[PDB]
Formats: sequence, structure tokens, C-alpha cells
Amino acid sequence: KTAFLFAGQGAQYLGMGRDFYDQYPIVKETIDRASQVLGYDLRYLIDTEEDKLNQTRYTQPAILATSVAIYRLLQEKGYQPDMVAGLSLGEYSALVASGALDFEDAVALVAKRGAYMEEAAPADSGKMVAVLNTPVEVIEEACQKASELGVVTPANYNTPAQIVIAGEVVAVDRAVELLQEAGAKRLIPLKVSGPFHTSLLEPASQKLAETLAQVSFSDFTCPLVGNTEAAVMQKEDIAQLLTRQVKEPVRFYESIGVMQEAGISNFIEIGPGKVLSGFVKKIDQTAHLAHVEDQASLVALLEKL
Repeated sequence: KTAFLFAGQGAQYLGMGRDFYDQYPIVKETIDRASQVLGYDLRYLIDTEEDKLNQTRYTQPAILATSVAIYRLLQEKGYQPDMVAGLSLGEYSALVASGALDFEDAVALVAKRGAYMEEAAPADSGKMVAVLNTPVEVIEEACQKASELGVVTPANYNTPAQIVIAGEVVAVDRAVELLQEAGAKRLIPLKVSGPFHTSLLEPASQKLAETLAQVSFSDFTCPLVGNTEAAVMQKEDIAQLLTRQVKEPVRFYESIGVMQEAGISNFIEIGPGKVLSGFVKKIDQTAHLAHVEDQASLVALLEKL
């Protein structure tokens, strides 16, 4: 019946979760637990350090702790998910919600993940273009022809009409030239992060694989649809899949199709932000959808209960 969709990097904002934090002990406990694991006050970072909040190595545990706290709050109000998924970093939040990853383990692990991603691909390096309203085949082909010139592949399959390509500057420029020729009307350059979810991140993925080998995963208490394979993840595959996730495409709409086939009717995006909700509305405007990131959005959800 219901899937929780967890936020990814880029949706953070100063003060996120603070309303919940003061009001709900399950929230304060979750954030202060992450603060202990980290060796610094995450609540103060989120509330006051805007530049650090936007630095990958802090963004990742900030969002994960905030999201896990929001999911845990939803659990206290009587919402339990039947399936989960999360956007990139949000996959780890979903791993925590799905019972497979310990919360304190997650917090340390994403601080490391963030670090490795940031060093291997800084926020201003390479290029990312959102290619709107063009067939997937065209985008893939364009990126293929352009690959002779360097790394360029689709990074984020968001909707059938919204695919972000990423990689190195010259190679990505050659890709959009091929797209315009092919007739692509709407190509939006993005200044969000390094070219994540391409082979450029292979060095990152090596370090993460060593770190992951140390992480001990548990049984899934609920099914999780993974970013990489757009399929329900199996316990024995988690680390191999998280290893590839940082250097391979995130396949969001295909994942939403697996959940609709599993018969899920209702979607709740766990904040910060409403990015996944925007995507699922395009995938299927008839799908029942809600997001929770703050007191107002919590009430809008609960008043249907």
C-alpha cells in the first residue's frame, strides 16, 4: 500500500528539522545520536553553518540524520512503510528505514561517503545538464557518440522526460551539441555537485568499497528498491550495489514502476524538500502523494489519518 521516498543531496536548507527537534523527543534523540557518532554538534551545523551544510561531507550525514528522524516521527504517528527507496544519499536513509542498516552505522558511513565523493569529484568540477523532453534512446546515443571525447553518461533518470547527463566538460559539451542537432529543445545546465553517478567516481567507489566491507548489514524488514538496478535489493548484494551506486546511473522512474507493480498506491516523500514528489507527479499524476519536511507538511498528512 504505502512507499516512503527519501530525499537526496541538494535538498538541505538551514534549520531543517528544527521544529520537529524541539517538539518531538524521538527527533531530538535521533539528531543528538548522530552528533555523538560524528564528534561535532550536527544540530548547530544544520541551524547556523550554512557553508558547511552545503559541503558534501557534512550535507550527507545532515540530510540522513534529518530524514531518519522524520521517518521515525512518522512511525510514532502510526505510518509504517511497505516499501522504501531514496535518491542517492537517500538510499542510505531508506537502508536504515528498511531495517538493513543500523542508524549509527549509517551516520558514520555517509560522512565517509561524502568525503570520498567530494575529494574525487569537487562541486564545481565537470558538467551536468538536465535534458528535458527527449526520448531516452536519443540521450543515451548522443552520450555514446560523445564518449570518445571523455566521460559523459546519463547520471539521473528522473522521469521519462527528465534525464540528467553528467561527466567531463568537453565531453558533456559535445553531448549537448549532438542533442541540439537531434532536436532537443530544453537543455538546462546545472551547478549542484561534481559529476556523480559516472565512471569519474570510480576512485570514490574503491574507497567506499573498503569502508563498506567493514559494515555489517542485517535482514531487510521491508523491501527496498535500489537506485542502481531499479529492483528490490537483496541482503547479500547491498555493499556491491552501494559500491556501484556512486559511479552508475540513478534510475528513479524505473524504481517508481517497480513500486507501482508491487501494488503500492500511496507515496510519502520524507524531507527535507519535495524533489521526489515533483518527479512522481510527472511519472503518474494519479498516484497519491504527500511529503513531510516540517510542521505544516506533517499536519497536512496527519489530517487525512
